Amino acid sequence: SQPNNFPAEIPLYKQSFKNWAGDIKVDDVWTCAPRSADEVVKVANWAKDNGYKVRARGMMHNWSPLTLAAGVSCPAVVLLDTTRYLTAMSIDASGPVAKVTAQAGITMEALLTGLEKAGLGVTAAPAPGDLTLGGVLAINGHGTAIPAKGERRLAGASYGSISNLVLSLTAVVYDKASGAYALRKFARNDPQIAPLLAHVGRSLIVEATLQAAPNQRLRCQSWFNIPYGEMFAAAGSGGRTFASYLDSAGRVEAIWFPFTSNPWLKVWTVTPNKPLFSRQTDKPFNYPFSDNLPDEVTDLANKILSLGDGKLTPAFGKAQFAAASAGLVATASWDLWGWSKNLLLYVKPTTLRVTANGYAVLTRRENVQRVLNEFVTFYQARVQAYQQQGRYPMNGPVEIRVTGLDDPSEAALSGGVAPALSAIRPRPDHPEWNVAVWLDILTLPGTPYANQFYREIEQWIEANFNGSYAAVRPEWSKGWGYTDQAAWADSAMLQTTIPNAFRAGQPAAANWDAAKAALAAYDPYRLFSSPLLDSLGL
Ligand SMILES: *Cc1cc2c(cc1C)nc1c(=O)[nH]c(=O)nc-1n2C[C@H](O)[C@H](O)[C@H](O)COP(=O)(O)OP(=O)(O)OC[C@H]1O[C@@H](n2cnc3c(N)ncnc32)[C@H](O)[C@@H]1O
Ligand SMILES: OC[C@H]1O[C@@](CO)(O[C@H]2O[C@H](CO)[C@@H](O)[C@H](O)[C@H]2O)[C@@H](O)[C@@H]1O
Repeated sequence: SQPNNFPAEIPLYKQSFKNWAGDIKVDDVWTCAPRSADEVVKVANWAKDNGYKVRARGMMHNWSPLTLAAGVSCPAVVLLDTTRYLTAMSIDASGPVAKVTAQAGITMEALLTGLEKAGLGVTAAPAPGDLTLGGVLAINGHGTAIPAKGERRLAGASYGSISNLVLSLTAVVYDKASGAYALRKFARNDPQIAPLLAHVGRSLIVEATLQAAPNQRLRCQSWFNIPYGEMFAAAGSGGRTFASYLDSAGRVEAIWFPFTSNPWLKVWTVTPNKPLFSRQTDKPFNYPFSDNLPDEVTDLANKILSLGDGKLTPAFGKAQFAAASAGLVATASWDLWGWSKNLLLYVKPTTLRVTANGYAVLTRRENVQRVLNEFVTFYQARVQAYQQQGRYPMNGPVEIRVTGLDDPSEAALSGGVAPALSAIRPRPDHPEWNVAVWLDILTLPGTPYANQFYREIEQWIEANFNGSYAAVRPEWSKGWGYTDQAAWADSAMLQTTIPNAFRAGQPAAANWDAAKAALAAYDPYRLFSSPLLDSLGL
């Protein structure tokens, strides 16, 4: 069924949709590539009269079904490929803090490269460069960074998600006076912007202005000689704990392969001059042996998933650790140095395709080690319980990152508001919770028992990280709300637990219900949604 009366000057065509993990694949989805923000608004106003949803089509990296659902032949949805034309950017350095305005289809690699050429950069960002700015803002995309002990924040920088850098944005919003959708610009100190800073797919952003700080030189050191029992030891310290590196450098990520002893630890340190033996790099993606999988790894993945040989999982984790550790040694990449974007961007899409769950655990900075040690202790014991039964649900690594919260005091204006729906929006009732520990576990899509295992982990995370100790919000882009059959399917999590995570500690005027109401007012025809967003009641 071809859509009727579609704007004549905007070419409409069928194009398949396939997310990065490969588990959402829809054929022949009606797609167009708007040349301008005005063309986006034309498509929205046609869609409301014709019963089609409207979603931005970025790089299709998201795991959760926020664009459209899997298994739906040729949906009543029109996708707007923002990557072709909505990519322009400009920089205004006429104030005490530089500002970059960019159309929402630009990639993070292009954005950060444009900033570098102007002497500017950001504290943290997602590891891939092949993501649109609009996709990253929609789900509070983030990297890893908190301040090292003694570090002062640079004006125009933040330790939160990319959503926290927004100073202004232009969204497609219903204008009640004219009865039509139109472009509307919002300032970061306008409370009405709050649901749009990270709208989870409930809006369409055509352009945003972000703060940018003077660019930093970073060193990025990798270590594979620290046993997980030491790295993730109980608070009570001693040794090379993950928290000791947060204090010395502030920017830390651990990737811990299954059934292996030593995680791949990456530590980024702000380092003005290149250390004597560090290798300078002037490009991003410096771990080619991680981006280009060796045959040993791809062969084991295929045996495990396609041939059902799950007992090869421990060997598979060892192969993955070998690829990372011996690969870093072969490419002389364990101690790198250069402008920030070259070290912040480090994952290409040719890496191992995996699904992942994800959670942000808000807590006091001093509690990070406890959080990590608690999660690692529970995970190891569950993995063992499953291995006892001959099951290997998790065949990818555990990944740990830590960031600040989306605290508007870090935005370079007075009265900035927190994103209403960011997973790391602050908790007014707990001013002492000032970090978020991000926890994820990766596994090949479709691995037997994965959902059942992810459900056990999710139930324990919600039970454990509670009270005045910590709180939990799901990482929107990843898996959550698990039943034994699927992710994003548990009724209690969708109807009660997640919405409550956005009411706890918040004023009624700025909580889950207020955000939902504002997004509905901005989109009365409900153009901007997918079955998951409907099931969440957002
Ligand atoms: C695949 C992947 C993703 C990823 C990652 C590593 C890989 C291999 N590492 C990440 C990380 O280090 N930190 C982080 O926070 N996220 C990481 N991700 C996830 C990624 O950031 C998100 O999935 C992001 O949304 C992907 O961007 P992309 O451009 O690919 O977006 P999409 O999948 O097509 O769309 C996702 C949702 O965003 C909406 N969207 C996209 N553009 C807009 C605009 N302009 N306006 C409003 N909404 C927009 C889509 O409609 C959809 O709802
Ligand atoms: O971050 C410094 C780095 O940026 C460059 C451009 O790539 O210079 C930019 O920033 C300088 C310092 O503010 C400015 O002098 C210059 O005008 C601006 O382009 C590099 O030359 C510099 O090493």
